[PDB]
Amino acid sequence: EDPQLLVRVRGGQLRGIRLKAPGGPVSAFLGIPFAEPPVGSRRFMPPEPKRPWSGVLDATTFQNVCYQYVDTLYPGFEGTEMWNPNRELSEDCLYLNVWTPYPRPASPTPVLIWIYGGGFYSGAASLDVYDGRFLAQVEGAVLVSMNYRVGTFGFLALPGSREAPGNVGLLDQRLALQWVQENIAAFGGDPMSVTLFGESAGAASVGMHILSLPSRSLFHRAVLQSGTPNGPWATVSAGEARRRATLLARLVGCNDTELIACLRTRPAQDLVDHEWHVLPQESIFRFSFVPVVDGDFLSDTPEALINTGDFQDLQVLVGVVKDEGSYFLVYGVPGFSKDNESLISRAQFLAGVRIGVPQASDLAAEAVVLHYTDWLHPEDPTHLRDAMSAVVGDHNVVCPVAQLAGRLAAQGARVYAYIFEHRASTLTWPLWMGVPHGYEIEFIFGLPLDPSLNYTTEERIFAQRLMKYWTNFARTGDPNDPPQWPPYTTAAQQYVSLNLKPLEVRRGLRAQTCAFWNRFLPKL
Amino acid sequence: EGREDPQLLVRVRGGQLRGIRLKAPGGPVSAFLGIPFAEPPVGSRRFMPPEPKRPWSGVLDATTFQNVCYQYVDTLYPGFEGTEMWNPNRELSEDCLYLNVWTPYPRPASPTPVLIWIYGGGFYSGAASLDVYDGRFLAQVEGAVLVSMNYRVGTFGFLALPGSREAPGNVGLLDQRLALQWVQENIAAFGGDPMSVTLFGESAGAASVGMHILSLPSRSLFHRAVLQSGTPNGPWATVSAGEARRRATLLARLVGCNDTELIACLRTRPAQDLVDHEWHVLPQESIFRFSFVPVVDGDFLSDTPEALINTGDFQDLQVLVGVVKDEGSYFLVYGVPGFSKDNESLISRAQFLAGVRIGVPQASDLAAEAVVLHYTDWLHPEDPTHLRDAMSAVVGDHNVVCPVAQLAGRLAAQGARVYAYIFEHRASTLTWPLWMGVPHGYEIEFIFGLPLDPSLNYTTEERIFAQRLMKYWTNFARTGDPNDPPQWPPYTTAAQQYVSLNLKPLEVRRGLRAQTCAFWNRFLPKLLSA
Ligand SMILES: O/N=C/c1cccc[n+]1CCCCCCC[n+]1ccccc1/C=N/O
Ligand SMILES: O/N=C/c1cccc[n+]1CCCCCCC[n+]1ccccc1/C=N/O
Ligand SMILES: *[C@@H]1O[C@H](CO)[C@@H](O)[C@H](O)[C@H]1NC(C)=O
Repeated sequence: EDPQLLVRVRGGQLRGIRLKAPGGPVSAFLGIPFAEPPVGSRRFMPPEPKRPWSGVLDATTFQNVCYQYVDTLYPGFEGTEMWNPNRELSEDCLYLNVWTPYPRPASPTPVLIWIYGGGFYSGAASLDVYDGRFLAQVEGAVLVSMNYRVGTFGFLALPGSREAPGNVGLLDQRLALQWVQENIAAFGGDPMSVTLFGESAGAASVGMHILSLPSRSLFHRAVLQSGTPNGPWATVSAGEARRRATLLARLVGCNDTELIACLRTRPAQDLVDHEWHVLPQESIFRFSFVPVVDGDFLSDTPEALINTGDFQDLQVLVGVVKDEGSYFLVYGVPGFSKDNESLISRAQFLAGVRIGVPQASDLAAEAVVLHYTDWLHPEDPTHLRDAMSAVVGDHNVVCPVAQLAGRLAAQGARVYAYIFEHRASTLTWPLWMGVPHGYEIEFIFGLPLDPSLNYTTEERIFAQRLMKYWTNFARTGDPNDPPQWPPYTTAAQQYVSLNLKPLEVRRGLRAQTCAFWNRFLPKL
Repeated sequence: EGREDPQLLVRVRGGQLRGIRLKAPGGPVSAFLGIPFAEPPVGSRRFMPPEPKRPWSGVLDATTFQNVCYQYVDTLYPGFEGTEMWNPNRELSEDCLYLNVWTPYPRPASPTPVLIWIYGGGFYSGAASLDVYDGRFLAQVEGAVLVSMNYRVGTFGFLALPGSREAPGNVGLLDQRLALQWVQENIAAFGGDPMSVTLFGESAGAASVGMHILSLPSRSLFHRAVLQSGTPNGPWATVSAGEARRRATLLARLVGCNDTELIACLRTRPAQDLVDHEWHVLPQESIFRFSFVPVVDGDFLSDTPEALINTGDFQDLQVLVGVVKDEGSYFLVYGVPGFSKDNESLISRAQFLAGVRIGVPQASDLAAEAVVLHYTDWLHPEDPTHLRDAMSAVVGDHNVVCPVAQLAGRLAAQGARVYAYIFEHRASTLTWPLWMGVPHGYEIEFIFGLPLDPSLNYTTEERIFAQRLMKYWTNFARTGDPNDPPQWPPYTTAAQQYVSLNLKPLEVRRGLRAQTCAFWNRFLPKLLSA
């Protein structure tokens, strides 16, 4: 009975498992319950704290993945399968994971808390690319990750109602942070130094924690990778959420209270079966159930809140990958597939824009088209394909990120910004997709330190650098090891390219183009 | 005759002429200056089509420039070469319909290609007798026959009550057309070949050339065309029949005046009175528009130029078009607040916004916003040097560069052989400040070869450069191809190739401000609609 693997938290005793990292052992505590299972009458409801338990709770294995749709687009294809659930689905899914140095830190160690993405309809803390062992071993970090409800279970709201308030998926994450304040010290972690990091929808989630006062006392620093609380996809108005919830209720055969009672009687797989039809669409740009501007968790729209916020004592690292848009396209944009080079026509490009910017009027659509057409090669299929990617990535990620960076910096935050440009040698998506979002994650978590995953030796050195930047940032609010990475500011607009070459400092994050999205389009 | 130089006596349809032997650097040329081609459009003929000149008796002396057409005289910088060189250099008069011919000396024995110059000046000014339009060098060095004509400007040339008989519009254009006819009938007397006539002009001159292309009765009078920094399409070169009616009616009121009675009252106004009011007809801080320009009358112009270049068949046409490096800079010193010849004209963002309202007076608030956002440098949105240069680009692109790109594109798509250039050499003798770069009009002295005159103090390289240009233009006049048999490829819609003209050899470039001209030529219009 290894004492390094026995920990007492407020709810009782836990036994973890000693795991192997390339450089030595780590202690892992997997599948720790942090809430009462959100089932039966608790579906759609805020999470309640986990009741205390007797004896020694087995925390040696990942718990169930929160009930969700599973992507079937390319059955057996690595590129897709790696994001799919790797444990059983279940509404009973509120568990977090902790990795620590073995033996557990002498003194309080900075804590990083990961929050996965997945568009608010999918994701899981148990995916291999979120494995915390490398950060724990090589950098001595205490790493935490939590499951949170997605889809209808997490974000279906009847705003103003008592039994389906909206944002419960974000309350899930908040309860895991609270759990960290209360228990992490028992693992050798410092509750006084907590850094949130997340990607895509996890990044937006981190954002929403920044913008929601009750979360602010639970972390000190934040990293948003390829996602933001602002922008087209991450939030929905109270009105529009009510509409979607009602449409979905109707789609499954169902006064708020009665409606919600009827939904609660539905088998999980029924809700998922109809999730997507609430917003008929050709691709995956919008999802029906995402966080709602409830005037509670989010007192106002993220736009309103970031423009007027005071961010004096906040440090933030944010960044994008080289090809934010490419991933989206293979999911229902005609002309695009993983299996050919996706050289598209002009006509296809125009229709692509109606899909990627679903909210756009005819005029707005044309402005986009005319901006992104290369007038020297108006009909070159290669240009059109790359442009389609750019439109979609700029509108959804790159410009929302540039705008967040700018507002935080203008309003007191210390901000660092990056563009990630290395394409994993092991990517199974085609070359034309470049560096799609999500494929920086495995480097940050240090997977290339595992020789059995067959990354190049430079890729290993690269991963070591990133783990340093991220953990330096968690330690100190500054990614530089104690050329330099300069703070992003509104004046100079400096960010850095992360790739195999040494840090390069650049200025202006798609500045002209983001002025188009952030200043002009709105007026239009 | 008897004792006079036998090479200077020539007969044209209207009578006998005595020209003058002039010295050019490489030897003598024959000049015939001030030949009347119309009845003086004075008195009851004001605002009317030109009538062909009635034959005279005796030997008309053709040894000096004739009157300059009545016009506003620029008084922005008294004494300043940079403004003065454009100012009238002969007496102002309504009696001003004369043309000029330069020919080799002795006159060529076989028929020689004819170049006809049409000056610019916003349709409110200009004269064929300015020094920078001196035909002597082209005649002496290239053996060309060069012809230039005065045409009516301002109200005299363009005041229109569309539909009236007494003031139908476009008579200034009709003056040019009459001179083209006079060349068809008479140029052979000078050794010129009426079967080889290339029109060339700059600014309003170019827009003029473009309108002769667009107007069928002019098309039989010439074979090839050069448009320097101007086009029949674009925001300044034409007005609608309704708008022209409105302006003439307003001008009539400003001076104290049924169309017949109105025009009769105008005809009693002293020329200087019309001139003193023409600019009030359209209140503006700066010279981007003029009140009296070619009108779309459904006659001379059967539709808008925009429509005609979209629907036109131009298979037979060879055309040379281009722009100078800084088309906008000139405009700014004429009343955009913040801008001056005497300082570096660093401006604020607010001055830039305000400049954009003035430079694009037709823009809604949204359109103006789009323009500002497009031309803003988002890395340094507040930098006064970039803002100054962006004000110049906005006004240059909207008024000349983009109308020219659109012109080259339409013509090329529709059968024409097009050659395109951007001229980037700033004369060493220029008296405008450096910040203005190469303002429009400052390629002209090189095309006309002034730097071969050693007394003008151009550098040796400028002299070699001017020869290059004279060769390009006259090869084009001769053969439809500026190349001498590095190459100047035609401009096409696939490749969009054009050349830089400067002291270095030809360099081929692709796309004439392509992104930005997509903004002005495709997007802005639609923003107009909403
Ligand atoms: O809840 N309904 C889900 C559903 C059902 C039937 C058809 C389509 N959907 C949407 C999403 C499909 C899977 C899309 C997931 C794409 N993806 C997977 C992994 C990593 C990234 C991404 C997309 N990045 O843009
Ligand atoms: O006919 N009305 C004339 C007038 C009267 C009172 C105030 C202003 N105006 C307009 C024009 C002033 C002179 C502008 C001439 C500028 N300019 C001269 C020579 C060569 C080029 C240019 C301008 N190029 O853009
Ligand atoms: C330059 O001259 C103009 C006209 O006098 C003036 O309005 C402007 O403020 C001056 N600009 C600079 C940069 O000195």
